[PDB]
Amino acid sequence: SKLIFVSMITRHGDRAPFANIENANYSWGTELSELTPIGMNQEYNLGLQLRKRYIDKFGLLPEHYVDQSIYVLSSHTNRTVVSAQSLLMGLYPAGTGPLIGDGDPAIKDRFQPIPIMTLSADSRLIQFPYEQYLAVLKKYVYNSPEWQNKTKEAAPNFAKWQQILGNRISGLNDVITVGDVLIVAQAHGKPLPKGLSQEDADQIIALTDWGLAQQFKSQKVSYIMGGKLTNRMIEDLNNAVNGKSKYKMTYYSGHDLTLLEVMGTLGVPLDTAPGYASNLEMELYKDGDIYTVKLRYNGKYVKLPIMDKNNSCSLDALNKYMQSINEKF
Amino acid sequence: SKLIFVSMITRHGDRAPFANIENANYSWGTELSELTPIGMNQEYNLGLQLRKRYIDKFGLLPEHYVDQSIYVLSSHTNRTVVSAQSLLMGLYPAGTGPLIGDPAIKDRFQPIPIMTLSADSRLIQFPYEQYLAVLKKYVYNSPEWQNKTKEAAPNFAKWQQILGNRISGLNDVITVGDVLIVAQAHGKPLPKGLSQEDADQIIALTDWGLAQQFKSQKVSYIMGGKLTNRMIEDLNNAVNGKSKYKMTYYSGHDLTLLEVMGTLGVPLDTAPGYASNLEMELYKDGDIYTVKLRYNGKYVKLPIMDKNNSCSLDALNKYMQSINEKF
Repeated sequence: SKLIFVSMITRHGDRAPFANIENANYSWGTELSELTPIGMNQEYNLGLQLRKRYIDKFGLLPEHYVDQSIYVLSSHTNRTVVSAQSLLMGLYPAGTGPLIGDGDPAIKDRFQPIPIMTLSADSRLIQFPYEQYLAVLKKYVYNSPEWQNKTKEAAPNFAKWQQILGNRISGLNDVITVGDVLIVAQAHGKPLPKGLSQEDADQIIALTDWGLAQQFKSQKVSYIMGGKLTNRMIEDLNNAVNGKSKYKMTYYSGHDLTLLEVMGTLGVPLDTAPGYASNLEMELYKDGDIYTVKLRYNGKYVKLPIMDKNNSCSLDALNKYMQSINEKF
Repeated sequence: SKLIFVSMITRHGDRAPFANIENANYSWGTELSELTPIGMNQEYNLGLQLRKRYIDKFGLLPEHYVDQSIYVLSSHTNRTVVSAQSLLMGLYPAGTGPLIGDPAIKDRFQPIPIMTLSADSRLIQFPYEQYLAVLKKYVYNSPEWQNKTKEAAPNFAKWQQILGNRISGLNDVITVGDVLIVAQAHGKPLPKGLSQEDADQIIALTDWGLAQQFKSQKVSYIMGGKLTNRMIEDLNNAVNGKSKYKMTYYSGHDLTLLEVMGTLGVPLDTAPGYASNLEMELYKDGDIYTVKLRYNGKYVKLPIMDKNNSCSLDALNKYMQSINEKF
């Protein structure tokens, strides 16, 4: 068997929070919501790892970029576009870019340009618009027994966390909000807010990770948000077989929700929220007339309920599996 | 006075033609329609020139990229996106990118976000069928076009037999002309039986044709009114505090430059070469704001501008309002 195609999703890297803790004086080194230099580095390193895998090991892709060999699509945010740019700067690094004349660089240090298209901000393909996302949560998640139960467990801490942080804390949604700020603060080596113990910080962060993952343990919620992208990735695999497409890779640059919704849709919901620069790949293999698929998440293969001992299944089986999911929803 | 804001449009660089000459065996070193390495270099060099101007000379922009200081928007093609990427690699080159004091990315590349319009957007490039519909309606039956067609018509039979490609009007001449322009830029031989004089002639008609399309302010406004308004609004937003950008940059095509210049009532006399560019510059001196218009390295005099190719922002707004009202 030989690898003949890959479809990939990433979450973007470390980024300055939109929210902030009122009773703290955190600054972020960039504008709110922007990818930080740390975030750029995370994605670049992922690019290097992908080069070692899909170029060096599998030889699916060549060492120098072939035009029209990779299709890249991003959500309409600076952080996802810059994350894709940064990753591609790892996959095809300085030194490998095009030459003109007598082996002179087209661009200083032989950077390799690779086009990235962006969805509109209104697109629901890669990230659900915030208002539509919350609408789904209010309808399907916030009133679920699981969410209600966890809320009751955590509720005794809300008053104190609010008095400490300043920020309103009146439910798990608010905990998730401050949780992102504490995650980035910790990543950047900032002190804890005055009066916030490390144990309390840990608990807030754990609830944040629990909450984001819990949202997508419903296959319904997942399909609502991710059925479209999941179908599209599988169609990409098919287009590689039926000759309709000549790409060796499609790459969707997105968010934690993007990974969560696709995994949730395929009936293999993540147990923990995706950290920065998390990624998943659908790999397609060919052996004569036999085509098989494998599914990789954060460096490990994932077993779909239709897969065999070796975490593989025919493309035909994957298509039938998706068809029924579509029929179900 | 001090420069406080700039809005810029570019045409992309050298790219492999979509069409080809049937009786020739040209290959392009990339897939059809893709930016070539030559094209990347053209845009990169433009970036370097822009750094010398707006960073080194005017100091509008700093030497290391400030997030949210530049807004970049491109048409939905590989060649326009890659052209913007390449230009920005000149404006903020290897060595200036962020640190974590170690490089965030090998050789300190500086990532700068580029958004893309949808393929059906009419802002930067009119979709092909809509563009041709405009031409069929307003251009192809114009006396200028008819007359030029009659002058060139005696050559159609010959050019068709030589090239293989259908040649039955100026539209077909423009098509093969694109191919001959790229062929010559890449040092390829002329098709067998095509004289240099004939090639020059085909290319001259091509440049004439593209420019002629936009000497109508109406055709220009139809295709370019939206973007022209948007650029002027960008300038106003720099003054009214609505926007914190120091520059907006629209990555486009020859048509994009042609339509904006045509809308402003200063239509180009010749078609934009690869990597051509236009900038609206905004200056502040106390409470006085003024604007200048730069195309391919030279200032352009709007009919409302003074001896120094400048006018108040207020005047530019009034001038555009009237154009809007006119159409």
